[PDB]
Amino acid sequence: AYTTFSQTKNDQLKEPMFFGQPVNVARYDQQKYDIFEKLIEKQLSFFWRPEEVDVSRDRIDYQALPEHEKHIFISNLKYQTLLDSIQGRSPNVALLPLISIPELETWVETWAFSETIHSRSYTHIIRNIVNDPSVVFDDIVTNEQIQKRAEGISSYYDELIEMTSYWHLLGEGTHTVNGKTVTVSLRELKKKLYLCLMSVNALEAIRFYVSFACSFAFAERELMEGNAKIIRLIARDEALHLTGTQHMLNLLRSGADDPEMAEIAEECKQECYDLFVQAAQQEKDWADYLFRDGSMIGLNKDILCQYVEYITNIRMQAVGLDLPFQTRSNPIPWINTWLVS
Amino acid sequence: AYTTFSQTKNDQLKEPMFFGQPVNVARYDQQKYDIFEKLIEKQLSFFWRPEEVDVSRDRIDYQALPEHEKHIFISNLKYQTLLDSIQGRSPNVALLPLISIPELETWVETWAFSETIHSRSYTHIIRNIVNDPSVVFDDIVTNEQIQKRAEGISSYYDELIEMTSYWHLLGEGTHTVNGKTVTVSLRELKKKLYLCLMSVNALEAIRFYVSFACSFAFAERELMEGNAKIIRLIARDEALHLTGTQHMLNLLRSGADDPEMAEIAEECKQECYDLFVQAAQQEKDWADYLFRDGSMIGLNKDILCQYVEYITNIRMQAVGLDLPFQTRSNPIPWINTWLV
Ligand SMILES: [Hg+2]
Ligand SMILES: [Hg+2]
Ligand SMILES: [Hg+2]
Ligand SMILES: [Hg+2]
Ligand SMILES: [Hg+2]
Ligand SMILES: [Hg+2]
Ligand SMILES: [Hg+2]
Ligand SMILES: [Hg+2]
Ligand SMILES: [Hg+2]
Ligand SMILES: [Hg+2]
Ligand SMILES: [Hg+2]
Ligand SMILES: [Hg+2]
Ligand SMILES: [Hg+2]
Ligand SMILES: [Mn+2]
Ligand SMILES: [Mn+2]
Ligand SMILES: [Mn+2]
Ligand SMILES: [Mn+2]
Repeated sequence: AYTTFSQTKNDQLKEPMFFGQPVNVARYDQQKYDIFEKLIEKQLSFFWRPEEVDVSRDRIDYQALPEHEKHIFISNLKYQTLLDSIQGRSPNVALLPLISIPELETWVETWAFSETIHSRSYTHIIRNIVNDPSVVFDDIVTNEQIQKRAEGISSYYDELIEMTSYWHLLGEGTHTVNGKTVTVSLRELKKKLYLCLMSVNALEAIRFYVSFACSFAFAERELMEGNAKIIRLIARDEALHLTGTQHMLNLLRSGADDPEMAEIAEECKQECYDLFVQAAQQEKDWADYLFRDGSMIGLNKDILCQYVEYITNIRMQAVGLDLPFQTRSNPIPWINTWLVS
Repeated sequence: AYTTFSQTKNDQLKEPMFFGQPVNVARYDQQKYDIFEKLIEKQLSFFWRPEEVDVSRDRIDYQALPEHEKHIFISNLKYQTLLDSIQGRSPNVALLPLISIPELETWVETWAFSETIHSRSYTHIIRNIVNDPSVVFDDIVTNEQIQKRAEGISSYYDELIEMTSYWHLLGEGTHTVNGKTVTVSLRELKKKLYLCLMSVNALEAIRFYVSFACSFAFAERELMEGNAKIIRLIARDEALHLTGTQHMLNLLRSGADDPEMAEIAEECKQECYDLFVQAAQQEKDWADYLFRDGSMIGLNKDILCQYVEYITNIRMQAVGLDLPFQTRSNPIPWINTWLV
């Protein structure tokens, strides 16, 4: 029931962000929510090319690293690579079929495109630091600890996509498919979208930021500086991406965009809270493992657990959730040097 | 049965372009087909921002045009806006879910993104040459002649998306859905994808080029030069887009990718031919509306018809199809100045 060009003339300023009439004309002279047009403009202004960053000294730095620090560095880079592989395709496959205002549709396609640049930059780094990149890329898919740390991200997107297909094909109701009852509920689909957007917010606003702490701890020691320059550009984009999901989530919960969505958000406040705490716990578990063969220099599992708690509290407060952790000031203020946002 | 991160460690150099295992890791150190990596690199090198193009003199030029020339200019621009609105979202909703090699997945997302830039450029032109952009944008949706010229584009993509959802949800076989028998055939889905790609090839290689000729006819008169700079940048991107679809199609026909696709391309060759003939006739039919209020020196229905036949023959030959039209030299050689 989805269409690439809805033939009904509609007022795009009055449609909800999601589940309304599919967007027909792509226009940018007006918007329901100007934050999305501002984000498109900023992201276009930040366009960068990975190939332009010099990573020629990173190979020697990496080879000089102690084995446990090589492990920390490459494990962290593999996780960044996994997250951006998912983020280049997923916002497009999962959200585009559900968006009903043009500025949000183009923001999603712009956001997803920017993630493909991030994926291209990891290839540029990897190719310049190991003789055979396949060694690194082939360990991402079945790497035990990576799977563990990112567990559940692909499932939230996959479940939302499956439910969306059933809704577009069959519509609301109680259906049968090959002898089994299949219930399609718009309310349940709205809940799946909300929890998925909350997960994306945790992904870009907490999972990536923990990864930036690792990358920039090397930059502080003047090591892996090509990687550092790339991660700096990636973090500048991720700040926009987190800004977009925070606004989506706050507009949905306030009730100003879709009243039903506001009721749904309040109804799963406890679920949302526990999923954020679970994301935090997975990052802690990763840090504990990664810093087992030996803590790095300027970073260790305890400093990293503290940073995870610090940033989780900030991000949860930004979308109206209670704080799960003791409040403290930033345990690694030096990181602000690198987060030019 | 679609997944955003397939858990099987697979050799991406051995998957088919479409219908294999969904791509898991996005890597660019190797490619089954380097042409798509080259296309990503070239499109990225062409990155441009519409708003930076100076269109301040176009408002003066546009208001100075006789009424019928305003009609020709704006009718063409509304069609370009329709096509790019569809092309910004459609490759991502219709093709992305079926791609199984990383270089083609990223090419498709890069290509779709580049179309959103084209749409943004039309907003930049429109808001700067007319007082109420809404009248222009709303007319795109409701305009009977515009929709007539584009008929079949959205429908093809929509049918492909529907069939794809049934395949991902139910898998191959004959099913019972709410008491109706629903057949999901992967071979039929491959045919739908294949013909959708041929239709996209016609869209970027013919329909957009006829629109470029209309735009540039004003630039030849030394008017609407801001629009001309933008259309020049857009045409440079479209050349890459049609290169992409010609290569997808010709690789599928070669038998070097999925062998079933090579069988399909041969078996469905009359349908390929027919959809090009139909698109050409739609572009010709549009002339009656375009020139309803009068034509222009060097731009009228006859000239448009000749150009449609000329470019259609060129594009059909490029993907191995017989030529429907009498061969002719280019009726508007002045367009080469603008296309580079
Ligand atoms: Hg999501
Ligand atoms: Hg999600
Ligand atoms: Hg880390
Ligand atoms: Hg580190
Ligand atoms: Hg929730
Ligand atoms: Hg919530
Ligand atoms: Hg949550
Ligand atoms: Hg912690
Ligand atoms: Hg297509
Ligand atoms: Hg198509
Ligand atoms: Hg023309
Ligand atoms: Hg064919
Ligand atoms: Hg003709
Ligand atoms: Mn990213
Ligand atoms: Mn991101
Ligand atoms: Mn275009
Ligand atoms: Mn195009």
